[PDB]
Amino acid sequence: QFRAIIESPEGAGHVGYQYRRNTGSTMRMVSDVLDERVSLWDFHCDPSGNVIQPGPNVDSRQYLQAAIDYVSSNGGGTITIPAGYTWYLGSYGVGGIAGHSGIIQLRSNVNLNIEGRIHLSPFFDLKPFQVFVGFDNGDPASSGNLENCHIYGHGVVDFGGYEFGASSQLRNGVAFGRSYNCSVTGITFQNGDVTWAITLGWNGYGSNCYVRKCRFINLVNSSVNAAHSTVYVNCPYSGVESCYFSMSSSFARNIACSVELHQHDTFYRGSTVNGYCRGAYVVMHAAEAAGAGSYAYNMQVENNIAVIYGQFVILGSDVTATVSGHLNDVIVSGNIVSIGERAAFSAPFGAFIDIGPDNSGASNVQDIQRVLVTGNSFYAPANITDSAAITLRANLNGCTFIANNFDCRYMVYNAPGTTSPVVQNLVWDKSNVIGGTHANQRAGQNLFDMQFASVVNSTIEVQLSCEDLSMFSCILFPASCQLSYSKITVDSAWTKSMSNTAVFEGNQQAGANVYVSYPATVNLTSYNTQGAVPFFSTDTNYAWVTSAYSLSINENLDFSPPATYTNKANGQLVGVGYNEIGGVRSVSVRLMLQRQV
Amino acid sequence: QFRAIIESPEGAGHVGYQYRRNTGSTMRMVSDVLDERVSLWDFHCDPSGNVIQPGPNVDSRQYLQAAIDYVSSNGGGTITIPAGYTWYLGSYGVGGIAGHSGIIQLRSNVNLNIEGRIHLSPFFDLKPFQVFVGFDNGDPASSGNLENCHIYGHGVVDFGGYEFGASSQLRNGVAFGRSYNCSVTGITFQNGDVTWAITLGWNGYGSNCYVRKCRFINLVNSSVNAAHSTVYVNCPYSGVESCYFSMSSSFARNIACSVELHQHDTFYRGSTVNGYCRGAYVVMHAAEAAGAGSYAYNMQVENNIAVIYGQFVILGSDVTATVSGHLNDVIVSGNIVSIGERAAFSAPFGAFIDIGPDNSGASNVQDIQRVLVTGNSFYAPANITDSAAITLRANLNGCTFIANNFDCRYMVYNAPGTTSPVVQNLVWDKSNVIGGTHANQRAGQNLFDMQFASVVNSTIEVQLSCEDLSMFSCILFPASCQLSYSKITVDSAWTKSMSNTAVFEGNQQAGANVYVSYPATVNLTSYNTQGAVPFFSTDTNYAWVTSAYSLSINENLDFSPPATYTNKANGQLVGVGYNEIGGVRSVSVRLMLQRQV
Amino acid sequence: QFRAIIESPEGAGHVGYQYRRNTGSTMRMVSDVLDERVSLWDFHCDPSGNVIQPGPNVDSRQYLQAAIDYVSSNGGGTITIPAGYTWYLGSYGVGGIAGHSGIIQLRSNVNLNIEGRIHLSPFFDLKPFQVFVGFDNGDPASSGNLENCHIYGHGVVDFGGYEFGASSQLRNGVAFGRSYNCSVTGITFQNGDVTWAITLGWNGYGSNCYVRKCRFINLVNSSVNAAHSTVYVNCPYSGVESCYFSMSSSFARNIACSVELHQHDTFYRGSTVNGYCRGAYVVMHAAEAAGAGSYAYNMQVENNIAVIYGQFVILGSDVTATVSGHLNDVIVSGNIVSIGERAAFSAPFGAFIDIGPDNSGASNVQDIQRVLVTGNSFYAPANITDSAAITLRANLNGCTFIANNFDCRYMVYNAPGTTSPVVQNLVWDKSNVIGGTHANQRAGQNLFDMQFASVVNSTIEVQLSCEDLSMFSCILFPASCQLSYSKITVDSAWTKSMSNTAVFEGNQQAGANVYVSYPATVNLTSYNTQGAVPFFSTDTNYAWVTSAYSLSINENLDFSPPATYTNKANGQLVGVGYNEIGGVRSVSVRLMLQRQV
Ligand SMILES: CC(=O)N[C@@H]1[C@@H](O[C@H]2O[C@H](CO)[C@H](O[C@H]3O[C@H](CO[C@@H]4O[C@@H](C)[C@H](O)[C@@H](O)[C@H]4O)[C@@H](O)[C@H](O)[C@H]3O)[C@H](O[C@@H]3O[C@H](CO)[C@@H](O)[C@H](O)[C@H]3NC(C)=O)[C@H]2O)[C@H](O)[C@@H](CO[C@H]2O[C@H](CO)[C@@H](O)[C@H](O)[C@H]2O)O[C@H]1O
Ligand SMILES: CC(=O)N[C@@H]1[C@@H](O[C@H]2O[C@H](CO)[C@H](O[C@H]3O[C@H](CO[C@@H]4O[C@@H](C)[C@H](O)[C@@H](O)[C@H]4O)[C@@H](O)[C@H](O)[C@H]3O)[C@H](O[C@@H]3O[C@H](CO)[C@@H](O)[C@H](O)[C@H]3NC(C)=O)[C@H]2O)[C@H](O)[C@@H](CO[C@H]2O[C@H](CO)[C@@H](O)[C@H](O)[C@H]2O)O[C@H]1O
Ligand SMILES: CC(=O)N[C@@H]1[C@@H](O[C@H]2O[C@H](CO)[C@H](O[C@H]3O[C@H](CO[C@@H]4O[C@@H](C)[C@H](O)[C@@H](O)[C@H]4O)[C@@H](O)[C@H](O)[C@H]3O)[C@H](O[C@@H]3O[C@H](CO)[C@@H](O)[C@H](O)[C@H]3NC(C)=O)[C@H]2O)[C@H](O)[C@@H](CO[C@H]2O[C@H](CO)[C@@H](O)[C@H](O)[C@H]2O)O[C@H]1O
Ligand code: NA
Ligand code: NA
Ligand code: NA
Ligand code: NA
Ligand code: NA
Ligand code: NA
Repeated sequence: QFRAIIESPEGAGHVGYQYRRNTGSTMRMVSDVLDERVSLWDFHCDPSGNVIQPGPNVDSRQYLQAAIDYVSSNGGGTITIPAGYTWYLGSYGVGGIAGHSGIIQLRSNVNLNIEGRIHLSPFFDLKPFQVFVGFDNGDPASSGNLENCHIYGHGVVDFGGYEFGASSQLRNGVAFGRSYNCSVTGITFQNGDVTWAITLGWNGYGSNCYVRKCRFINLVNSSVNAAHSTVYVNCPYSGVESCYFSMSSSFARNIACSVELHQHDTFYRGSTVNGYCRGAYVVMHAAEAAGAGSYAYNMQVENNIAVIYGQFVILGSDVTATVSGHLNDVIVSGNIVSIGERAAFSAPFGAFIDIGPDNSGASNVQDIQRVLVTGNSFYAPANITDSAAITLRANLNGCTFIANNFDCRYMVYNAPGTTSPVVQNLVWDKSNVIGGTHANQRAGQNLFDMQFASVVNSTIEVQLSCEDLSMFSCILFPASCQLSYSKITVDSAWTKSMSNTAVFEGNQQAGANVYVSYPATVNLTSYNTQGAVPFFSTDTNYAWVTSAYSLSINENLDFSPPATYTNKANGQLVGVGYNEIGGVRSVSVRLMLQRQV
Repeated sequence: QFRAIIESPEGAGHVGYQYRRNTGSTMRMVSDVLDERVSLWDFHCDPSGNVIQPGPNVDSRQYLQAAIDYVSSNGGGTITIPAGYTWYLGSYGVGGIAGHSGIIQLRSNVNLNIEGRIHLSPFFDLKPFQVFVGFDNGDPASSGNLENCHIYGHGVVDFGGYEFGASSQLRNGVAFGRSYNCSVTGITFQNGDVTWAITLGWNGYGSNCYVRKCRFINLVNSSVNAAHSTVYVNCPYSGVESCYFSMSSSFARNIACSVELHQHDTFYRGSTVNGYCRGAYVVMHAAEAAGAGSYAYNMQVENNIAVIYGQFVILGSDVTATVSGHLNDVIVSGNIVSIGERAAFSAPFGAFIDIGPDNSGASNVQDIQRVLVTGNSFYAPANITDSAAITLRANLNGCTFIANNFDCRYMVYNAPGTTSPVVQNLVWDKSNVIGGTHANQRAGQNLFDMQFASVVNSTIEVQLSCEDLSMFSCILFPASCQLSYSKITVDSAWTKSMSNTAVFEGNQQAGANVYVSYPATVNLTSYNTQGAVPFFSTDTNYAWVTSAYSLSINENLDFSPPATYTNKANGQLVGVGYNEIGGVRSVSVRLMLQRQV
Repeated sequence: QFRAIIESPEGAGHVGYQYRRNTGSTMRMVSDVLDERVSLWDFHCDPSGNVIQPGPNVDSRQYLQAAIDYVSSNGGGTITIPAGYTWYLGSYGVGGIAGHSGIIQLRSNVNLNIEGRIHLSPFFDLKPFQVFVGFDNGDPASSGNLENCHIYGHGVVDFGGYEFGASSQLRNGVAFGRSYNCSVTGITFQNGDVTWAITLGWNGYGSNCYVRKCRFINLVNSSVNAAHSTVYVNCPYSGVESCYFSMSSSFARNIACSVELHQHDTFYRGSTVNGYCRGAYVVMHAAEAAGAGSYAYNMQVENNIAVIYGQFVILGSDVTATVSGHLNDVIVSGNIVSIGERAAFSAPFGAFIDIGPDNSGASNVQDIQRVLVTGNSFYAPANITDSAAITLRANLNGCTFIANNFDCRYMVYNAPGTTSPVVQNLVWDKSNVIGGTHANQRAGQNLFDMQFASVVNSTIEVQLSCEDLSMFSCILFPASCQLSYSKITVDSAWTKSMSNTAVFEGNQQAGANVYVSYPATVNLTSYNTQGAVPFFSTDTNYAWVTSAYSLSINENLDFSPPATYTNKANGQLVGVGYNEIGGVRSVSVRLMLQRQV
């Protein structure tokens, strides 16, 4: 009678226990203590309650769902996915997650400690899927929330290596949904062809979601894959920290991005990226503004390490029929980034910052301002023509660069015959150091190629740190680019032998509120008079010059040209030199031309 | 006979077990394995040992204390506070923690894994409390240490929403006490009116205490609350990382600070703050110097994200009758901070850095030096008159600003008719970018308003990046401010139309060791002579000028004024221009005035 | 019959259990649930299976190894080392780890949760040891890999305080070996005399190894100890974050370094160091290039806090007979570092950055370039003569400094009569702030002491922020140092009273592509003529000057010297001043001398 009870499933509920024989402790039963924890083993059984061994011919989905459902009913807990086993998933889930191609439905307060491996079975080959889904409805707008759900451990989610079946399909690892206080920590996501590994939030709904100390390895493998971003952050007060991202496929170099930050108060820090096209999108989509407003602000990309083939940070905002998105108050700092070894033009255009047009290619919808890019290093190998500190391809309302080291082909670039951005408040401080890797590679090119509709309230302080006499100019403005209320300077160091330093093809440097200085070579002739004697430029293209001074030595004993010059109404420079002996003098001098500076 | 044993509390101690049937493993009893873990359930029982269910009518305090006391007696371990339950605390603790209004006493090597919720019962309404206390004596000076105590998990400490009863009361979540190697990780502290959530150390006693990945939500709710700082770090080699802080109450905007760093080798990094008055105090109180000395050095505030209503970082030090506090070797970097939407003067004065007078208002006790503020961004909306990069309100022995982006009303500010700080070694590098949000808002205001007793060994390199013709001046020194051994420059860009650029109301720019340059408009007249001809200023206020040069074009054909000028004993400027044709000339020219630069 | 089964080691395998009486759960036995976890207690038994209590007279090694071996055989898991006990190790391991003086052999997928203490017994006194070893062969080249091995918890590894027996011995805590996805988290390593606490990887073999939230306390204690580096990172995609390092021994101040980064894509962040000689080596040893190539790139040292006695970051690379090592793409940012209180020359030369010769002292093997040092603060007390922002002691192919605050004796230093580095692409931006702690201490010293074979493509923009008239010069080039294609400037602020500002002992400033400016005092005499009149320098050492301008006021009424000057063939300066009344004039003027700038 007793023996029957003990051998039955209620047996442990009849064996008494008291902690460490402490007479002050609770008099419990063994089952009570065992009930303090829970694992997949407690649900991975047949209809008679006999345990089933996991394996490639067993679909563990229903058992894991039963475990989640049950623990949810008790107000939460943590379910262990045991180490030393691979648990295969081989069918779709049902109900609310079916509209998301869901496999498992996550529930509030139910954490998963993944110590073993979770693997997708070949049922999923060529099919869409989202492995873990926190939505509870096929329509995310009708979904309830997921709260207090954490996935962590030393285990692995393996996507089975299966290619996408069609470019239009979506695949995801964890979609937390309308997610509040959810996180993934320590998990390795590997061996797939997916759209995302993890998505946080839904159109601004959610908060306090984080991805920390995760690894993402080889998650693009085919030409069918339309696009890949490993973590898409779509709720505020959320971010990615201390993660590792690696791709090996050729396709990843063209399509894969590590992180996207799509809502305010989000961050991407302390991570390492290899083999990707792009580092991070930092954007406000008007279409995603429902949950947290139409502004992406307090956006932080800091202290990351990356080898990429396209652009590191892409900035943007856009509009819908009724909502306008805005991006402001962004900081990009402490990152060390290189374009990996590749042929020129063999991947999307290399850039540290890209100001990206919208998804339809429009460059006149953006509202991007108050961005600080500081204390970063960027490098691109000498052969990579398509590399720039900033590719400025859409309207920009402000971006500030201070104290970076940029070693690539271009500093500021946009292509002519493409977009014509309207640029305001572009600040390039003199503390940005321009590297020399691309010296001698710049035939026919302008280091700062200002291919814009207009530039206002901008500062470009060019400072070279080595010679590059191959370049056509340091900075060039086409006649089509209006320039006003701006400061453009070219420091003289390493420029003595340059034919062109700053070029203004529409003579824009003459503007009332343009403040400019740059070196030029000027031919002068003096009057004959002995003593104090004027020297005048032969050319008459200096009506805009407020002062100029000598950057040349005087090889003569019998006279000296002026140290400094002003101009005249007819566009000549004029200054007072000294003829020890009389005579008409003719000299060619290197001058720093200055306007209002 | 056997049946009786099995059903008794020693039953599990009679059921044999060997790990995975391994014949090489220990032959144990089931109780031995169960004894490897411990939970509140093992102590949450009545005097007959029957388990008690937690709930709002059950006071769990004595049971949790019994658990802590017992595990301590075995040299430590980790007690789980089970998920799926709310455990209410409804009485004060006894003994050493009673002097601290303590609820639970923490003990060395006894960790708490909080997975469920800990809630305060209405017994605590209008009363003081400190929930977890690591002191073992009512007098902290007589207390032993708390060592190796970690509180972690996915659970929650909820303060029940109760208001303070009186402003003089104190409330805290965790007071680790004289704490060595203690930490809180992952916990959410919420729904209260408290002084602090967590305090680390006691007057410099302690080491290696940390708060990581915690959330602090809505911890001020009344006008009775005197003051709130969420984490107060009062031992060295300690800090706060990757935390989230949010307040929603109006009162929090006026009284709440996220962190205070009060001892050397402390840090605050990677955190996000919303709804607070202040970011962090970084201070050395002489009254707190007992355990780790009278110097706060190696203080780090980095890579945080904040929306606040008052000051981001407040620096200070002070004295007692017998001890002098010193603050030095501080770094504030990578932070992105905004003043939230508010009316001018509706919260404490907005600032990125504040040099704060002591608790009695004294501005002549401080010893603050070797501070680096670099690579931060600050923004305040255009209407917020009371916003400054630095409010410099007490004596300052040094602070260095490099490569920040400050977009607010003032750069350097102090109020006239208040304190008169003595300032040394204030360095504002030219790489600080001054934003344009407050353009046109500055009528009657000085961008750098130097309301100090004196300034020495300081550098202010003003560089505008857009026009603001509303401001009275870029930088102004009242006659009461001595200025010596300093460099003050105003770059000409965007200044052509400014009536005043740099203003020295006591003519302080004439000092022997003052190095200055700024733009001015000067009226000149020449002699009649044809050829090389002198031009002289009409005014005689330039006896201090070492050189000047033209920032204006010359619209004339028949003559040119000098490109460059020196001065004369009588205070006139003089230079040599050129009269192609003779005649007295009279011109008004924009000049860069230079002294010793 | 039943009673016998129940009391036997298979007893728990006969007591039934079903989770929380859920009829949908697996019908299990108690043993199945207990088998979900494992501890040292399951293996710490005698040959009859009776548990053995740990203690100082019990060697726990064989039992822990048995536990690891068994769990490995089941595909992994986590073994707990129980809290409340000290587990002593008192013998060497056997097999593959014997060649490494190994104690315990780690195995793939077998994690250790150390909650208690692991202590070395006096068997190890005066002997070599490596406590945990992941190699499986005495020859690391013949070793298999260690994968997915994590050591974590609140516990402690204590090295027993034993001194090294001989300098040639090696001691280590954790050698992960050829290690992929291995980590140590939360552990305190203390009380020893060891070579390393943790090593990651082997000669570039390994990946994704990390040390996080560990403490390292008092790990050098004798003069026998040859060298100590607490963590040596010898695989890529690996790093150290949020750790604490402290030493108290005098010997540690001379020999101990906190971290070494020896492979690409490695990092050291967010850590605090006290009592060490050095912060981090960042190097590529040719001898270590087998697993990951001959380039150390993407090296990050960020946001650390340190008090050290020697050098913070040491850069280097070297060669073997057949392999050349290269170091490039490095970032050092956000660190706050001081040289601790010590006598001048009482520890290795104080430096923020050191360019270190190879292990044989060779300075002509290095290939170091594309290094960015930005946003750091460094301080050394006034008495410490041997303190420098950079000690540049070996060939350097590039290093860029932007926006740092350096407060120490020297900015750039190398000793004369030692190495003669060949320097390229050294960039010192004007945004580096030079502190004043060492003002008045610099008799006979050059702030930038350019003791090199040659300097090319370099920039030194000196900006003082206070006076130091004690120094011999701001920057000095000996005649032995070639200088070409470089920019050297000394801002005039705080220099008026300096006898020497920039010194070129070989007249190197005359080079065709040298761009220089600095202040000097010049004696001039004029001709007698009334009106516009030339002034000429008495000395003829200005043939290299392209322009000069006045930094002095003119105390005269009757004349003015020129505001600006050029030169003549004979090396005189010449400019045009103005004699209101005639007469030969003689003046001594402070000028800014400019060449090509
Ligand atoms: C892969 C990726 O992240 N690409 C981004 C791109 O994102 C957009 O394209 C995606 C393509 O996969 C997504 O669109 C697909 O998915 C949508 C969402 O799926 C439905 O809803 C979810 C919740 C549900 O589980 C599913 O079952 C579906 O029912 C589909 O509606 C759409 O048809 C698909 O093509 C992505 O959608 C977002 O996905 C996230 C994460 O899952 C969700 O949280 C959002 O709700 C959802 N958003 C919307 C509006 O539906 C698309 O947003 C980015 O747009 C670009 C950004 O870069 C570009 O724009 C900026 C700003 O103007 C410019 O600066 C750049 O220059 C320009 O290139 O980047 C890609 O990398
Ligand atoms: C809320 C807060 O942190 N405010 C700080 C302010 O701190 C001071 O005021 C506090 C008000 O709550 C504290 O004072 C109260 O508490 C003291 C401590 O309580 C006793 O001791 C503890 C251990 C015990 O558990 C309790 O039961 C009590 O017996 C009381 O003695 C005092 O009477 C109360 O008003 C705070 O005290 C410190 O608290 C910490 C954390 O608990 C303890 O570790 C310290 O031991 C204790 N220190 C002392 C000396 O007792 C007070 O320090 C700060 O002073 C200011 C700093 O800013 C100001 O000064 C700087 C530097 O000069 C300037 O730059 C600024 O401009 C100026 O404003 O900031 C507030 O935010
Ligand atoms: C203590 C320390 O880290 N010092 C470094 C120094 O490192 C070199 O010296 C070490 C002295 O302890 C090591 O050498 C010893 O150990 C070697 C390895 O041991 C064997 O192999 C291991 C795997 C096995 O378990 C053991 O049982 C042994 O069989 C011995 O071969 C050698 O004889 C010992 O002296 C260190 O070796 C490396 O150790 C790591 C970690 O264990 C291993 O992963 C590597 O395989 C091993 N490397 C090699 C090549 O064997 C030595 O590398 C550094 O060299 C210097 C760097 O600074 C100097 O050089 C740079 C670059 O040129 C310059 O810029 C500097 O100016 C110059 O000073 O720093 C010391 O702090
Ligand atoms: Na869908
Ligand atoms: Na245009
Ligand atoms: Na008290
Ligand atoms: Na005064
Ligand atoms: Na060996
Ligand atoms: Na030489």
